Amino acid sequence: DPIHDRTSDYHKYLKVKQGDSDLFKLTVSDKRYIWYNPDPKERDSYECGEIVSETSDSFTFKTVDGQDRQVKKDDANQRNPIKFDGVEDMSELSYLNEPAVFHNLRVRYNQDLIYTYSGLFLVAVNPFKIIPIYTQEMVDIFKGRRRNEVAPHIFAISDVAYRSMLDDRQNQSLLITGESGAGKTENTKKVIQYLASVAGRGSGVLEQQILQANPILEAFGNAKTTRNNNSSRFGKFIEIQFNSAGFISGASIQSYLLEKSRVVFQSETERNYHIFYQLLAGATAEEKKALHLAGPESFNYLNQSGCVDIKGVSDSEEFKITRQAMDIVGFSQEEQMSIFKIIAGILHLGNIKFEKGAGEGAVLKDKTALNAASTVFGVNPSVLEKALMEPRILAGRDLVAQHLNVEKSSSSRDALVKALYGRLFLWLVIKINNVLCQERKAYFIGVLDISGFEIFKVNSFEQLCINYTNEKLQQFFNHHMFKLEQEEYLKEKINWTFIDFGLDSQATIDLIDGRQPPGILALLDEQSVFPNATDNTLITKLHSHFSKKNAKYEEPRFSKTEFGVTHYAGQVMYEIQDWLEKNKDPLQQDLELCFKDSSDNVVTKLFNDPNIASRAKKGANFITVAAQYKEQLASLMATLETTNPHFVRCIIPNNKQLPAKLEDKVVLDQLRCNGVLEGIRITRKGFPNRI
Ligand SMILES: Oc1c(Cl)c(Cl)c(Cl)c2c1[nH]c1c(Cl)cc(Cl)cc12
Ligand SMILES: [Mg+2]
Repeated sequence: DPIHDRTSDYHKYLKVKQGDSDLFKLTVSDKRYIWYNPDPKERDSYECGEIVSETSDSFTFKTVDGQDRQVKKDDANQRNPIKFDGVEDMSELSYLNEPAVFHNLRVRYNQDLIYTYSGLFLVAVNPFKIIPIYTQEMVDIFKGRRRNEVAPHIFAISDVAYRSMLDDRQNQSLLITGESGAGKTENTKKVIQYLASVAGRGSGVLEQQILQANPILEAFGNAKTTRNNNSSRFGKFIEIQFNSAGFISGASIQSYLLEKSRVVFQSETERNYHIFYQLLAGATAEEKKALHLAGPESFNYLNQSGCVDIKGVSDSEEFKITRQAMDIVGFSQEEQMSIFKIIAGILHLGNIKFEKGAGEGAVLKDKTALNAASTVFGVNPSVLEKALMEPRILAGRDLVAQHLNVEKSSSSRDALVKALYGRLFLWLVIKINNVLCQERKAYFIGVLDISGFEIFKVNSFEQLCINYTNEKLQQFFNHHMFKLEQEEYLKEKINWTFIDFGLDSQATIDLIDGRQPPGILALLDEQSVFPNATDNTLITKLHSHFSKKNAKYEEPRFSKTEFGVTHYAGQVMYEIQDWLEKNKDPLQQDLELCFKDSSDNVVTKLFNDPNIASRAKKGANFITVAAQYKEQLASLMATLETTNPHFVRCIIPNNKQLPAKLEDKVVLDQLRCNGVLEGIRITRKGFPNRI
């Protein structure tokens, strides 16, 4: 039994190292300790001091340097006895304060223990190194075991959730939270790996097909940002489906919010979608030739950033994992060849240079780029040319050929690009989903893997939607841990005095999504379908509704184009440039008409299927991105309320993507805004189990 043997892989990599006889003299000490601040400017930096004496209401302690401080017993962060260092579940701690909790994570982390229970939920501190705790060997260890008999792990939270689907005849969910780069996606993978092995078998084909559905998606929707080298630029809900017996019947992936703008623009040091790089690096010299390929350096979509690679990942190498993934999934070779044609053409569309012509409208002098794109897409180059610079609209009912300038022609090209890619994404997913939903499920476990909370020097509409989602997820923790918990108690009259935990990101949610009084998104919406509206008339309007009126909003004194929202995880400054176009998300109809006549079997499904090419009207208008997303979100929150939720809080150790560097400042922020200590306080003080 490997749980009980001190030499095993399980004991070596998931359990606290046996302390020696020196650490024993110290564990049995009668001395008592306190966590204090050496500089009261820096609240998150802690040193340890011995309590030397005590009055009625206060302790005196030794600082490290020399002196002796006095503070009130009520403002004292006491150090737990050292028998607690490395405890597996922090609800067991005698003292529940900030440095006390951080310290325990510090102890565990220093010997590579990334998982800690914080009562009912799991905490996962990111290692930024490979640690051998996800082998089949390790999966088997966790098969069936109750939570308090095995070490903390993601596999375990996964087992308990599974036991709970079978023992309550009720649907389950794993909500993995975290700012960008904190480890969400990695732990998501692990939930699926574990679920797959434990409840799998036709042969064992479905199982391999679900696992191999994530490298595809990752190639097309992950990219290098300044925060994460493998950042998910789309959100993911995965229902792993189970039969009446409790074996794997299927899986369905729902995606949210592809950052389509990445395809045509990256910030310094960042990358476009991995796929672009994988194609250019990993293709045969024959495949490069029929696609008119070159290196990344000769494409506008791939050479603006200064960076074409990521340290320790070979793009040549990832192209194989990806191709192998579309194989196992049952994408035909006609289908892949088209997929890389769509990807190849986007790059070419990117190389079209537009210049000023005789008058105010645009001409295209060199048609190398245009012709290449038309060639790989299966479309008439002269129809594309005209649809790009001279698209036709209605003026009243009259048909008017417009002649677009350099700025507007470029945007339209970009708009065509973003729609090609976005529709391509939607199609990969519906295809994957079709191979995998093969059975009417009796039960599911749902894994939520969102784009995590992010801030950049320049934060835009995408960031707002990313951060709004991260905010709703946080309130969803708040509702389950604190609001639902206590409204029971008080209803079962079993004698509870109400606690205000002081965690409520409601006023932030409402500022963004409220409809009456109107929130940011509704003011955006109203502005998008008002015809004299500009980015200037939009921010004035936002300032007008919220400056000095909502305690969650700021009009900055320093800029006339940014607004601040104070999120649970910090204040974010949003740039308004381009919001109206990002919300309307317009595409010229002549462009749509150019691509419906594609000789390509895939491109034609992106443009002719109502599934993928349609837009739901709203009276005299199309649905905005904000209203479409606010709704898909609400639709998911409704799916979650109907489940028993399990939470995993992923924690980023630092902001430099480094191993063995736990930055206290960075980790405590996250502990506060996540409500980690409030979650532990609710479990000590209260009564979870109720029959
Ligand atoms: O990526 C996109 C997605 Cl992912 C979706 Cl759902 C739609 Cl409706 C569109 C899109 N891109 C579009 C363009 Cl360029 C035009 C229209 Cl009318 C709809 C879309
Ligand atoms: Mg992710």
